[PDB]
Amino acid sequence: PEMVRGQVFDVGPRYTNLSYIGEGAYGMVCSAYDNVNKVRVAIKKISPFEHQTYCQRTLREIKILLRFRHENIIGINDIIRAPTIEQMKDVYIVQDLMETDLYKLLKTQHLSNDHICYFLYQILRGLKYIHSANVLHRDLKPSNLLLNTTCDLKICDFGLARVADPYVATRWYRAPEIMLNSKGYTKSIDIWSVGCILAEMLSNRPIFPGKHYLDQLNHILGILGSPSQEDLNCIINLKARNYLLSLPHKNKVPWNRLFPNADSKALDLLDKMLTFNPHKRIEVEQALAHPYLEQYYDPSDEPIAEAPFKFDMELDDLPKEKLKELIFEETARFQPGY
Ligand SMILES: Nc1ncnc2c1ncn2[C@@H]1O[C@H](COP(=O)(O)OP(N)(=O)O)[C@@H](O)[C@H]1O
Ligand SMILES: *[C@@H]1[C@@H](C(=O)OC(C)(C)C)C(=O)CC[C@@]1(Cc1ccccc1)C(=O)OC
Repeated sequence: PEMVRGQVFDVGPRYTNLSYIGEGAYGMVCSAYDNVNKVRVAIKKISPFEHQTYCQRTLREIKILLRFRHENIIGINDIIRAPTIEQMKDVYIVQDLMETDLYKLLKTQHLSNDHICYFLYQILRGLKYIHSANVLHRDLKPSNLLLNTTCDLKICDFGLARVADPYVATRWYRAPEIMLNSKGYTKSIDIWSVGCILAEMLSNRPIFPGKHYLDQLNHILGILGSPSQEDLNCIINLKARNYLLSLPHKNKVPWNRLFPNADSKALDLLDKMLTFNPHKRIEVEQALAHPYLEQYYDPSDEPIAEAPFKFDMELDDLPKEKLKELIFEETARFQPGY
């Protein structure tokens, strides 16, 4: 079997000429050559079966990405694993090869307004499809937005997704109702994340950083100002509402004071995405029709999912052995003789 940095990478003979790209907590990603289709691919080695949480995320990612088909969402081309469940210790997910992600890009590039608009449109175009399938991504952030060699943006990493029904490292893109531990979240939490990403494209700085939720919440309240009673009522948690009502008053910082050189249309849409009240937060289809994106907006070319999930997976209490069986069955379509 082929080897990369002393690690087994058992994807031959179809996939060869592996090159290390990076690694996460329980896997390694390489580029490779598909000798059968004569194309360059990415291959993610996943080894999740010793931890229930990794199995959860692996199953969700596979189930969702296999059911999605959209230009602005990463696809799965192939999945390699052992022919018997007892021998399956790793799963190799073959994907289109991307060149970078928005996180790395913002480390070195100050984007022009035109390119910010281009990226934002592609994010929202993909998000519209995701939400039409009744799915919340729940982990949108620059590092989960990949770009290929022709500058096409694809949303990736659906391991934290859920079907909509009202332990990550980077929490700077999470909506305030999550920090406040509100009862039921909606599609609006993804819109907030997109607002955070837009702000970071305009300045190359996170807009709401912080060491913890309390700190991050203060950053948010310092920019948006103190919420009104109408807004507070959307926080189901009574303790969170009492807390907020006890804080000193904060005035709203005008967006042009923070982003003095940004397109005023971009700031108007930013305002609608980063509203405290999730019920008043702009929706994906409304964001696409905002004047800031009028150069790109084309509903006839912005497709939706054929059949939404509306099928809460309910994996949170399944033992990792049950989850491994589900992952075995879900990957069986890539096995000869299925
Ligand atoms: N389809 C892909 N093409 C090219 N590079 C890819 C890719 N999917 C992931 N990568 C890269 O491989 C590295 C690890 O990816 P990942 O498995 O998702 O780890 P993580 N902790 O970022 O969530 C990242 O640098 C990521 O950009
Ligand atoms: C492409 C994008 C980019 O980094 O592309 C790769 C191939 C990943 C290096 C950007 O950084 C900005 C947008 C992009 C495509 C583009 C070109 C002209 C007009 C609009 C969009 C680019 O090449 O910017 C210079």
